[PDB]
This record gives sequence, C-alpha cells and structure tokens, in this order.
Amino acid sequence: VDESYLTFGVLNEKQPGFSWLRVAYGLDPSEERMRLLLHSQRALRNVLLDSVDFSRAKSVWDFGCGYASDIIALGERHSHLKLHGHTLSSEQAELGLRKIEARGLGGRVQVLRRDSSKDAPLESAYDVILGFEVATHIKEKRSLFQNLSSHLREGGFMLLADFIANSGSSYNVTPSQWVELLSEHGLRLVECVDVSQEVANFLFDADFDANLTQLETSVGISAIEKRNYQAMRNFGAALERKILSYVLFIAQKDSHVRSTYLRHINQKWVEAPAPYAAREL
Amino acid sequence: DESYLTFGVLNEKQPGFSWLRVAYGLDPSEERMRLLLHSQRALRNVLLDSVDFSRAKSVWDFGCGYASDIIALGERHSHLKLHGHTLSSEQAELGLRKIEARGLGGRVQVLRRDSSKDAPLESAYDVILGFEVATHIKEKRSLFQNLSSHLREGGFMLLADFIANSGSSYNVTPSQWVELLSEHGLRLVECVDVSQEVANFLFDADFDANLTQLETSVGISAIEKRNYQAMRNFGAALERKILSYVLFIAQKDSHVRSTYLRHINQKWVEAPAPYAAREL
Ligand SMILES: Nc1ncnc2c1ncn2[C@@H]1O[C@H](CSCC[C@H](N)C(=O)O)[C@@H](O)[C@H]1O
Ligand SMILES: Nc1ncnc2c1ncn2[C@@H]1O[C@H](CSCC[C@H](N)C(=O)O)[C@@H](O)[C@H]1O
Repeated sequence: VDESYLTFGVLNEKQPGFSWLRVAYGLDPSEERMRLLLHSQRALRNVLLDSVDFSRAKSVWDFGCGYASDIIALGERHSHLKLHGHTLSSEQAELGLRKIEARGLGGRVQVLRRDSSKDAPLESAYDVILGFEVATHIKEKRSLFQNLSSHLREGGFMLLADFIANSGSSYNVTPSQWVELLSEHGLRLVECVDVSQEVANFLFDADFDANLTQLETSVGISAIEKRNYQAMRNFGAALERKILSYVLFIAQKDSHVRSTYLRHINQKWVEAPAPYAAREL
Repeated sequence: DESYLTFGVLNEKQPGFSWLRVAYGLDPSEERMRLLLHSQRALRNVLLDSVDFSRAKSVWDFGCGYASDIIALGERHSHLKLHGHTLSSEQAELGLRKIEARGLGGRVQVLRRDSSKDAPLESAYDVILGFEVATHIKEKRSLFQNLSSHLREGGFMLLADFIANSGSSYNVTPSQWVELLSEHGLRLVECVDVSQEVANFLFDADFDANLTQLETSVGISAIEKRNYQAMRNFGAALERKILSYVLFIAQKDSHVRSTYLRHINQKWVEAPAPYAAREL
C-alpha cells in the first residue's frame, strides 16, 4: 500500500471502531472509513501546504521524503515546480524514482540518497522546504538546521510537522530547543498549529495489538513496518498523556528581523500554538 | 519637544500624573518627566525593536510630523537613508532646520508629499513607519497601494493606530484593517494591544483645568489646543473600548497564499498580544 496511507491524520473526535491500521490495509472494507482516513491525512498536510503560493515558487526540497508521495503529489499539482527529495535508504530512493517515472515526472522530480544533516541539496536555495516527522529522527539537529536554513531562499517557507517533548521523557526536542534551532538559524514562525489531540484520536485503536497481529498473519508486513506501527501506537499514547505534542510549524527565512525579537515571536508560537480545533471548523 | 507630545504606555494610572502638565513643565517633577519620556519610548520601541536596522538601507516615515522619529533613528544608525512625508510646510521647514542642526542633512530628508498619492524618493524601502498617520488619511486603499508598492519584499511596515470596535480622523474597523493589509500583500508578524496603557497615559482628572492653565501660562496654538482635546477624547474612547490602539508589525510577503494571509492577519487583528502579558 502507498506510504501516504500510513501517515498521521487528524480526527476531530475519536471514531468508535475506526482503526487506522485496519482501514489503511483494507482489513476494514468500509469505503466510508477509507475516505475518512485519506481526508484526515490530507487535512493534516494541508494546514502546512495551504500557506504557500506555489505559483510563485520555483523549487521545493523535502529533506526526508520517504517514498516521495508528498513531492509527487505537489509535482502533479504544480507543473512548473522542481521538487527534490532526500532519503537515507536505497530502497525508498529506487522505489520513489520508479513512481516518479511511472507518472512521467522524471525531469522535474528527483529523489537522492543524501544525509540532509550533512549533504547539500541540488539547488543553492529553495522556495519551500518540507519536513514531515524528519527532524526528530536526526541526531545532529544544529547541523541539520544550518544546512536547511542556508539552502532556503530569503522569505522562503519551511513547513515542518514534528514532536515537542513536554515535562516527561527518535530524538525528542524540548520547546526551548525548538526555539533555539529556529531562532539561531534565522527562521521566523508565522504560525504553529497544535494537532496533538486530533492525531491522538486518529491513532487510537482499542484493538491495536490484535489488529497488528491480524495484519501480520493476513497481509504480511516487514519487521521495520511492524516496529514503525508499534512506535506510532506508542506516540498516540504519549500525545494523549501530553508527554509529547505534535505540532505543525509554518516558518520563513528572515535575515532582517532583530534576533531578540525573533526569539520572542518564536517563543510565542512554540509555547502558545494555535489549537487545531479553535483554528477552523 | 514634539516627541514629548506623543502617546505613551503606562502600566497603571499614576495619581496626579498629567501628560500635558509634565510635557510642558508645568509639573516640575524630574521623576514625572522621566516617566513621560520612558512611556513614549516604550510604545515606540515595541515597533522599532523588531527590526535589525544594520541590514536596512532606507526608512520611509509616511507622516513624519516634525521628523523627531527619523532624526532619532538617523543618529542611532549612521548608514540609514531616512525620508519623511508631511502635508504641512511649517512642518517640513522646521524638520529640515532641525535635521541640519544635527548635521543629518542629505541622509535624512523631509518632503511635502501626500503619501496617499505621491511616490516617495526611493523605489523601495526596508522599513515604513506610520505612527497615527493612516487614520488621518481618507483614501486608505490608495495609501496602502502606495506604501506596499514601495516596500521591499520582506521589509517591515510598523504602524501605531486605532481600530474602531462596535461604536462610532477616519476610523477603520477590524475587517477593514485585515482587508487593507491582506489585499496589498502585507503579513502581520504581531499586533500588540496597548489600549488600556495609552488610556492610562492620557488619563487626567483635571484635564480641562490643566489645558486652560497651559493656554494662559505658556500659550498654545489653536491647532495644538484642538489636538490636545482630541487626545483626551481618544483616551476616553479607549477606556470605554469604543476604540483600540494597536501596534502593527507587518512585512511585505508576495509568496504567502492569499487565503492563508487573510487568516493570519485576522488572527493578529482579532487577538492581538496584550501589552501587559507580552513582556514582564
Ligand atoms: N538525516 C537524514 N537525511 C535525509 N533523510 C533522512 C534523514 N533521516 C531520516 N531521513 C528520511 O526521512 C524519513 C523519515 S519518516 C518521514 C517519511 C515521509 N515524511 C513520509 O511521509 O513518507 C525517512 O524516509 C528517511 O529516509
Ligand atoms: N496624506 C498624508 N500624506 C503625508 N503626510 C500626512 C498625510 N496625512 C497626515 N500626514 C502627516 O502625518 C502626521 C499626522 S499625526 C503625526 C504623527 C507623527 N509621526 C508623530 O507621532 O509625531 C502629520 O505630520 C501630517 O503632516
């Protein structure tokens, strides 16, 4: 199944009997729940992507692109965009480019095996940088943000979805560390959107352990898929207990704001993010 | 002198403080003079502290009064070109003479130009200042067209001005502020609500008696007298929440999606940072 089916989504309330695993893998045949799965995932992505006028962008860098679903989708939407993805695995890189060529996106959309904490991307600067749950999988976050910010056009967007570690316990990063990573690299938050409870809702499955075994024995999954799914369940429990938050960061490269003020406005958004529920709907 | 007559922010009302008595030295208290000046600087610095002026080349103050603000910025940052617009000739002459006394000539200029219509000197500025100017201008869409088109991409627009709430200078509702900014590609970084703190600064239970004492002791112009009465009335309106007084920190942004730009401008106009909660 496509990797986009296995990403987080936002649910406004828990849906009794909804299992993200069963639905994604079609063990639950309901076309209505399949629609809800996809809608919840697009709704999460669109909080970030809807901020950017892509008609004024030339290039996008997804610095941990998985199987390149996100940049393939953007590429089919916006025929003029160069989109470049980075991944650490050769499997994802080969499978991504096979998808890219199957859709005829070979000129504009590329996937490279490059370590975004160290390796420069293809362009000297990008108009948009995407990182959906990438940064907290990277140990050397300062080197990463040095690399991202130096390849972000002035006024360009950095769109992140990632975890914040609260008074509690993957490399998890506290609010101050997020403020310092953004502020010291000239990245100014336009908005932070807190989707913690809605992602917890999406991930909630009272039958997770039994559904995972049914997936193992019926469909067959890899050791790495199984462990990722167990980690996702655990993330949902952490979000419910508010040990972690899951936050959508809309930031821009800004070399002209004063550093003391930049810290202030980044603190405002990390510490008082817009709650997803109050924000729209 | 003219800086002394601007709004300031007071965190609480101060019994016996009269902004008029203090500004004109009828109240001789040295401590109250320093409070007046501190309150006025604190209001201005909420806006000015957002900008790294070392990375700016040029500033446009589109209603500069007697040019006190751009003169002060010019003496702080020796490399800046600063251009002021005013509608009045005595304004421009007095400003230009004050600029020349400081040796700021050439670098700091004041022109008699109508900012709602007339282009400024530079094709684009890094910072645009407007402290209580926009609501004195009738043709606001023309004005914001003129300001935005002469604002460098990513440059700052720093405004201090009123918002008309359910209630009654041309006063502009929250939706009109959102539309003026959004339709001209101006994105709010922050709005700071200083309504009650400016109300505190303006509060003078003896205003009418103090104004007469000013008229009869010092002597003031018809223009000044009316301005001071209007300031007292603004304070009363702010106390009643008929108007708000808000500090807008905005930037030119051609790359944000228009629907999202309206959303984030609404966020800040409708839920500005309260000055009291904002710093400690
Ligand atoms: N240091 C690093 N440099 C480049 N890519 C990295 C990286 N660390 C992790 N990644 C990549 O980032 C991804 C982290 S999980 C994110 C998957 C992707 N966002 C999706 O929706 O499918 C993985 O694909 C991994 O290959
Ligand atoms: N349409 C217009 N174009 C240029 N200047 C204008 C204007 N309308 C008003 N002004 C100027 O804006 C000022 C209005 S109030 C003065 C604000 C001043 N910056 C201060 O706080 O001290 C006056 O100086 C007036 O000359």
